[PDB]
Amino acid sequence: SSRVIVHVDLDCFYAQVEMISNPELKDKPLGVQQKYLVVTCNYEARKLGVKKLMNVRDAKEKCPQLVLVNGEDLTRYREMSYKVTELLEEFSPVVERLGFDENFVDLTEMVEKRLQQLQSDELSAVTVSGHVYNNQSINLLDVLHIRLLVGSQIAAEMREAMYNQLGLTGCAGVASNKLLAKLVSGVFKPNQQTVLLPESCQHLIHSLNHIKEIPGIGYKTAKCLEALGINSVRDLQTFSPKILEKELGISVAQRIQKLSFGEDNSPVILSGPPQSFSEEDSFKKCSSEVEAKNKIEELLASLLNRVCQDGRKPHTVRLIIRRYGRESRQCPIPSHVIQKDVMTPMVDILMKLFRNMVNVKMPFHLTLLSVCFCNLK
DNA sequence: ATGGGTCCT
DNA sequence: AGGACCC
Ligand SMILES: Cc1cn([C@H]2C[C@H](O)[C@@H](COP(=O)(O)OP(=O)(O)OP(=O)(O)O)O2)c(=O)[nH]c1=O
Ligand SMILES: [Mg+2]
Ligand SMILES: [Mg+2]
Repeated sequence: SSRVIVHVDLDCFYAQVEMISNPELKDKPLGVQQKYLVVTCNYEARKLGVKKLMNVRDAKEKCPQLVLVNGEDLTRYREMSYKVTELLEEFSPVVERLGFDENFVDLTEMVEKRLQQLQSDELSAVTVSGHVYNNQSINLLDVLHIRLLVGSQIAAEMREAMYNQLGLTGCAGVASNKLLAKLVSGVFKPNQQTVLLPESCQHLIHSLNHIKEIPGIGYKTAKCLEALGINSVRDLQTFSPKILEKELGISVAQRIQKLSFGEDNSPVILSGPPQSFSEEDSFKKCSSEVEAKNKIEELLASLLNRVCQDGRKPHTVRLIIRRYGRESRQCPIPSHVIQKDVMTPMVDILMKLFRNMVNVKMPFHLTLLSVCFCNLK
């Protein structure tokens, strides 16, 4: 009801992982490269004009000193990612992952247990750790301010444990819901944290300049909104609910308009172990079924290596292509395959899936291949 | 875009 | 299967 949520966001995650592995890159401008893309870079490269998801040409022209490491193989980032979520689950077991480098934790039971243990004089007494959003004055007689401040202390303990046990730096935002925790975690970067008091909530949401900056409003929704003349957070706040419902549907319209007021009642959900494992490769051109099979075989072998080490097994396989969005075909994995030479029965499954989507007697042009193990039991 | 993930329809 | 969203 009245919650205290923390959002944890690792600093330049892949680059942090690469710098830890090779402390020779730690003092140097660093970009993590995938194909032609600099997906992320350290804060030294960001100074020199390098931005995330920048073209490798644009980056090294903007920064000739820029060291590049290849981050196509996600193995090590994925491993570090789970170490961070496991560490946070020791604080409170209900930790929600968002991608590889973000976690939400509902701190509210932890805050209340800590509060129960303090005396009268000990409230006097309670102090923030890190920044207060908008430099708002704390009122220690306001129980909501008190609970949020205890939230900030837990957030700092979390960041200190991540640093002490894992070597990782990150930001945290503490607020009354997920939306606001996530929006506030980014106010001071890198390696800082911020707490949002209730009175400054409107200030945070109106500080955004693009409607797409709201988590939950993506590329297609934003473009839709733009067509409707909705550009600021206030435009969306004040736009006719009826016209919005008609344009985007009851569900999207009501959720995002709620989000435009800073309102978000979604619970922090326990992510637990993953729902799926997948491996992807992208390329300029694939036009031969023989090469496609070879491609699919490599993706398989990596997937089987992961299958596997978590211990539990997938009950369905999916193959995703991109021609020239995506197309896919899935089917169950036979139970005699599941109990785990698996490779040779597995590839024929995938090629049958391939040939259903791709008429191989007719010239084709693929730019992506992806195998997914899902429906784990 | 890359190389992943999520849940809903 | 596809389509939104998130990183
Ligand atoms: C958005 C995005 C992220 N990523 C990866 C690279 C990032 O290191 C990791 C976390 O993403 P982000 O948190 O968005 O970025 P970051 O941790 O690199 O930098 P920041 O300090 O601003 O938080 O996810 C992709 O590979 N492709 C993408 O499109
Ligand atoms: Mg970020
Ligand atoms: Mg990050």
